[PDB]
Amino acid sequence: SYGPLFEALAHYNDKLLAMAKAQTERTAQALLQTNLDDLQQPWQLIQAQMNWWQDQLKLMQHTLLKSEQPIYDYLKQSYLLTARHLLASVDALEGVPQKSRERLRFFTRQYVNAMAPSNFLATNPELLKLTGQNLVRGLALLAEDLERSADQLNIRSAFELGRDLALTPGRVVQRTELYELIQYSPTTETVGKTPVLIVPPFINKYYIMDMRPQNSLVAWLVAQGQTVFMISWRNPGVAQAQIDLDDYVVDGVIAALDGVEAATGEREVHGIGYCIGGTALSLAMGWLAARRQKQRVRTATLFTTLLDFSQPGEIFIHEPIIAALEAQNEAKGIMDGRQLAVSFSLLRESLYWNYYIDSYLKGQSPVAFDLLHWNSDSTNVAGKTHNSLLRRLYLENQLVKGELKIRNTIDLGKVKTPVLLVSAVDDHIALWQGTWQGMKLFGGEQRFLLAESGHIAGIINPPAANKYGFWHNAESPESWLAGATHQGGSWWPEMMGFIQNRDEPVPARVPEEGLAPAPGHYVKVRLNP
Amino acid sequence: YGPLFEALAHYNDKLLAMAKAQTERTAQALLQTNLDPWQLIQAQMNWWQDQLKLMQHTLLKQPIYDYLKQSYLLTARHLLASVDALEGVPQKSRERLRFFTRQYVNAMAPSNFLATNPELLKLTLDGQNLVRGLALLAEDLERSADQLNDESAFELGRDLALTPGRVVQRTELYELIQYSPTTETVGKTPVLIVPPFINKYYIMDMRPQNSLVAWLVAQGQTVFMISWRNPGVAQAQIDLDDYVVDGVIAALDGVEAATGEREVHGIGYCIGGTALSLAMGWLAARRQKQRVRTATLFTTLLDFSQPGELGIFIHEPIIAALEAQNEAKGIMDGRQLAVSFSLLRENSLYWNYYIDSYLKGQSPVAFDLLHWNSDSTNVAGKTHNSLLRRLYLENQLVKGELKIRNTRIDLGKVKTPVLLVSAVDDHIALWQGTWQGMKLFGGEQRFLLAESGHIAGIINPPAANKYGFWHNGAEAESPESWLAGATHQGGSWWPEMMGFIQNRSEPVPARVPEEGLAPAPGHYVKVRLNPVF
Amino acid sequence: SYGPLFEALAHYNDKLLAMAKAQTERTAQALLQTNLDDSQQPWQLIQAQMNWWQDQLKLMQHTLLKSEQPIYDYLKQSYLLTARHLLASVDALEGVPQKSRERLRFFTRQYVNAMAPSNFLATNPELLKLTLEGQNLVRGLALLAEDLERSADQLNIRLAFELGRDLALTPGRVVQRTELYELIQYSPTTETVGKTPVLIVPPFINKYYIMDMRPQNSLVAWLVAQGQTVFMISWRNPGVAQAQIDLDDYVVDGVIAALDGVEAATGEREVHGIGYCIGGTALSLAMGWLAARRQKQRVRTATLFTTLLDFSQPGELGIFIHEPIIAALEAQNEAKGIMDGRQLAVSFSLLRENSLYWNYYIDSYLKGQSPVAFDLLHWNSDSTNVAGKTHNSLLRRLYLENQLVKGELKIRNTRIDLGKVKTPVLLVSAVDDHIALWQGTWQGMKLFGGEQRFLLAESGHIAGIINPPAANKYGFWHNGAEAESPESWLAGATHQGGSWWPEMMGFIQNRDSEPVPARVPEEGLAPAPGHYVKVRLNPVF
Repeated sequence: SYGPLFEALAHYNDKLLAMAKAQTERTAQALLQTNLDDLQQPWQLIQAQMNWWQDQLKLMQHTLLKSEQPIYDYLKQSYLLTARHLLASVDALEGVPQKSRERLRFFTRQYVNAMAPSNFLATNPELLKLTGQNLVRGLALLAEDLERSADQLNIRSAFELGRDLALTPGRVVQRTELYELIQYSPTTETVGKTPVLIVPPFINKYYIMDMRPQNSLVAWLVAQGQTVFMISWRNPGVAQAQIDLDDYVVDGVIAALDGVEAATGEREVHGIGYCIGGTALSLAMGWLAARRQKQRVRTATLFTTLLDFSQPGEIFIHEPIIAALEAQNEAKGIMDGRQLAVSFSLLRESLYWNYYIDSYLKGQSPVAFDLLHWNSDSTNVAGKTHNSLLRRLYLENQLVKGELKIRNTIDLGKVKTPVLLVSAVDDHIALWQGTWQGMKLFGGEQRFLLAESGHIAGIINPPAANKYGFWHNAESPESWLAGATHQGGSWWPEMMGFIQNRDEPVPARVPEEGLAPAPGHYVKVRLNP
Repeated sequence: YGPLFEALAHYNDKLLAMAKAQTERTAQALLQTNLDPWQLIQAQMNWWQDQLKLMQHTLLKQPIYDYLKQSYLLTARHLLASVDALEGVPQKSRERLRFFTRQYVNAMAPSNFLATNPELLKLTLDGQNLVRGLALLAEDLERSADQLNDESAFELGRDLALTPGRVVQRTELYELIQYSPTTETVGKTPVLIVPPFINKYYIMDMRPQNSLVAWLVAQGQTVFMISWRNPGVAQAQIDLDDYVVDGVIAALDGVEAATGEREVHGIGYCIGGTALSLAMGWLAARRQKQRVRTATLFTTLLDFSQPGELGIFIHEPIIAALEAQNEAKGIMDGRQLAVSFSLLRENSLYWNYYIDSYLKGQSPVAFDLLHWNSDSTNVAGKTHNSLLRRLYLENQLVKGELKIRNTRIDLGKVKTPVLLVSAVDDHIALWQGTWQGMKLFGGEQRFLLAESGHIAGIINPPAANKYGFWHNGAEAESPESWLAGATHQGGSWWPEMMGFIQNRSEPVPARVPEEGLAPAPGHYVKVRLNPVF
Repeated sequence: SYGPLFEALAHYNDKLLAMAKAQTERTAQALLQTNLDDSQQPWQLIQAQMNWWQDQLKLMQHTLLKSEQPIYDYLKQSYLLTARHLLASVDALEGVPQKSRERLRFFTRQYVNAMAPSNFLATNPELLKLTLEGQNLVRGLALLAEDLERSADQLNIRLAFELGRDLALTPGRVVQRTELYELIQYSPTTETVGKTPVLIVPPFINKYYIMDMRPQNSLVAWLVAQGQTVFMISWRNPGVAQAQIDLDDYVVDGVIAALDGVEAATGEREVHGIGYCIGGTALSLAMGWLAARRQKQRVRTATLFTTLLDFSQPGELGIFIHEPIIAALEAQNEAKGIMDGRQLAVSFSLLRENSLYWNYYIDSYLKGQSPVAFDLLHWNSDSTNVAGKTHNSLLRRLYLENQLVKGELKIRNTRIDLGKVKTPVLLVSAVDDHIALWQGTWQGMKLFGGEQRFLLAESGHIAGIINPPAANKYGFWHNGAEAESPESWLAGATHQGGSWWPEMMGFIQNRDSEPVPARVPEEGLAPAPGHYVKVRLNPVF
């Protein structure tokens, strides 16, 4: 039962040899084009790791076929394979500079710690067993030691935004206390009449959707003839400690819609939201509909959006813990992203295979390095916003019970905006079943899509990659999946088609000079300078 | 499971106890001072324990991939922890660790040696084609060693083989080393050590704590050591007969010239014991007065009925091809022999001679043993052919057909008391075979079985208190019958050997060696096949 | 005491008169070959120079027998001879196209500067004054070098032979290209060739085509015609990227890699080695390196032309061998990265034959050849860079410290002892050599532990080596016996006229191997001359 594994390794091994052959002719051809007045990872290092995989798999199959001393001998041979990997890895780094060598050790140490379940509190074994008021004190002691472990790693240099990441050309056309509104310059002669507005999450930074040109959702939307706007949430400081979740809905999202009208003259836009930005977009649509204002969101697309919190995945929802954090939130003013970083890990997809090995085989700068930089670029959370999200949504679940009020005002059944929900099969933060149960909350047209990966990989899958797939098409979440068909490739054309199917193109809108260039000033603020 | 975790806890607590003591050592240093990488071992211990826990967890419980993924993470954690432990380590020591680790890894690969190569077994499982398949395997194994072929080596006289002595005689085949005494009085009968000429002798003189030569000197015995020449093309016509007569007998005359004693105590190792046995048979067959009072033979093969894993080579087409190559090339290259078989195959090298050496505050003994094993020596062409055909193939010594310079050899004429010391886990000379050959002698016979492999069981100094041995004074019909009737005794067998020599006269004042020709280690031993600067 | 001078002049004058008759008939036949519908410099120009020589010698002899006013009169009459020479030279170029006028004016100016001792640092009198008694010398050397470089620079900016067409045109293929060299394998001209191929290791100070100039004096073409598979290493002209290359890399990554490349092309692990000025030194270090590591012998025979292994007498280069100069030079090489060949051009001249004008311009012209001196002058001015770390090693480890004789030299942590080399060597040196004094080369011959042969050519650094048998121009001294001193060897040696190339070929052939069918080189990577050699420091379009 190892055939597919040996085949998958042989496929990767053959692709690495082809890349080595390409490097061999490239360096040989380089000898011809030398002037005597001037002057990526080694494929040998990747080969060293591939050799470890196949030899360990061969050793395991060998020991199982042979079936106190048998356990030890396999352990000894496995240790020998570990030694061969270490020696080959060190020797492969002969010509690599020490600076690049230090960078390699950094990302590996970062990745190893991220994959360790004990190093994150939500998946730490001791507190899982605990599942009274004493636990809260123990939990704080665990966090301080876990925070120190991450801090000591950080204390003992990476990608710069605007140059290596988040480099899609655009302009900051509006800046408020809560956000910078980025309008992206077009790459087509004509674009659609209705512009697009993206509401990213305020849990981490927005550039997960604008990483590199090949996998930039924004750049892909621009190439499809669409005026793209992006909300860039502010990294909350002590001054924004008293801001509440409602303010993000009204003073953040609604104000951005008026800003889009001021920049384009359009009172209706196409909405796109992520995990909690989509939730804010959902609350904004219900707020606009409940007050019988003319509809301003033509379509709504929600990526991994939780509206029903009945299935919270991976534990803090118990009332005593929520109160203790709310008090701490008042004391500190904000929920520290460095403190929040040790609670759980947003990145748990195949990261090594599809975003380190495969991206390297495609001649790309390793995408997994970009994801680890993003994951460790944590952002604060407003104290009052954090409490509101904890009590009224995760704990009390006011939106499902119809008790949720936004500035003394929510029934999603009044929303007649067509929605498209995109969830992930391997999602650990937002269980897709919950998104399916939450899909029924809307009163208009509803469509659902399930990506064939985890929280991030299934969403950031550009068509060119053709790496994954998705299921398309009920009484239960399970009933939809059984009747759904698998479709390979990316689902981005399906979302783009959904927007275009409802409906004249306009000349490409060149954004005004605005206040600042594309990346802005809000996103560059780091917690660890 | 249980026993493995218990052994792991033993090493973890011993490392933690030794690490805590080192912490106290530096703390006390702060008080007692005038103006004028244990973490690396812990990194490896964590890998063993973490991989064992995962292995036990998965076995009790796509599933295959998860174990591979989790196993790969442990490898990555091991690399990071190992490299970080080597931050302050000097570059010289770091290179030494990289060098010896690569040696240990390649040595533990069964495919990397012809004698234990499965591919060669497949061919053995063919006629003239067998030679060609063997030649392609041999050239491939030989090529790999060159890529390995680096000044991480120990210099003789400085780190190893530093027992004080003098070279009192130099001939074409050997330098005779006489060691200076460390006692006021010594025994009347001197000691002569005949090491193997397959590898170098300093396995018996490594470091003062485990130096057999140094221990013999401290017991009040004048010790002589034959230092064989690393044979060149000029010595192509040297035969096994020459090693017996011009090597061992000539050394006996050299002992007489240096001490005035016509009888010495003989000690032989892997093939020196065979040469010492043939020398005693030669002197007895020609009715010369006995010149060897006692004989001690370590892992000595006189009956080649059980050749171990070397028996794969014992086939007429293979031997004939080697006889042609040895005659044409002149010598059997030690560089070719280094990939053929490994004299050093202890089942506990990593644990008992690397890990334990760190816990005993010693420089890792495994590094010294690997340096010795890779210090290959050539073999004379005609000598190799004689050893291949007349001993391994034809087995002339058992059948009485062996002739040493036109002198038929019968060991039954030897009336010298012999003591054979073998190793239970030996891969070169199976002890059963050594026991079968012990019956060939006509005088007093004693047998001892060491509780380890070819090297570890022999080089076990009393101070270590590491292993044990089996002794049985009565005679037995079979090796299995002897072991069943033998009694086990812990510790080293070296004190028992000294009693065998000593029980057989008032001691005389310590013999001071003459100034001689050269210092203690000599120059013959330093000749390497792959020179080092 | 002018008999020999007038005899040589009468001989040259009569040969020129005969060639003038040939040119007169040459143009007459051309008139016959006219189609109605549609080089060699004029003999009058050579006659103009010959007239100056004979008249100046006659005037000098006349004034010396007659021996203020006497000094001035000879000066005045000599000036008249100069004016008559100038008028005759210009008039001889009457119909000559402007291009040939430019080519002749260029090489003459090149020749004039080459013969001026002041124009070279090694033979400069002013720089010598500083040598006879620190930083004063360092700066003094820098101002002279910069000034000589400035003078050459203004000359260059105002500005012939294309490689593969006029020079280095022996057919072959580039079978391997690495960072340091292109391996040229030459296509055969014989039915059968020897089993053991030949590998030539040229110096990396200048370019290799001194050994492959024109078919008449091409050593490579002659070796090919004698039934030998010939390989040639073509060193890369070192750039800024190769600043960290050391002498060890040329020895190991250059020569040893070439041996593996020759084996890859032919399947032969043993070749005949041939080395020149510093390639022979690199070839010597390669044999010592292989023997010190007890690798199977890969060089069957070794022939070394003007090779320095003992640097006790560096000749006229000894003026530079001083710690303050070497320390200052090591700083420049580390900072600049490389030793600029244009700077090296003003330091010393590899081409300093006394009889260059007579034997390679006048005599070569009378043989109906394009003047060989023009080809030699293009070669000498085709300077190449030197790697910074490589130059430092050559200055300190070889010229200054002399580590190879003292046994202290290490090549990649490998001590080198040439006594371990058992390869039969043949050293060929030049009696008039100014770069590698033959005495020094003889002292270095004793370093080898195998068979040794020595040959002394009857000319300078270049003329004595590039002497093809067809020319029959010079001679050489041979002595089979071993001698205690260079003078003892020379006293016991026998002189033989002609070229020494057959002796080396006999030396190579006697040590052997039934001949094999001629090895046709694979299509390879590039045509014969390669791309590395065409790289010039002063580019030409």
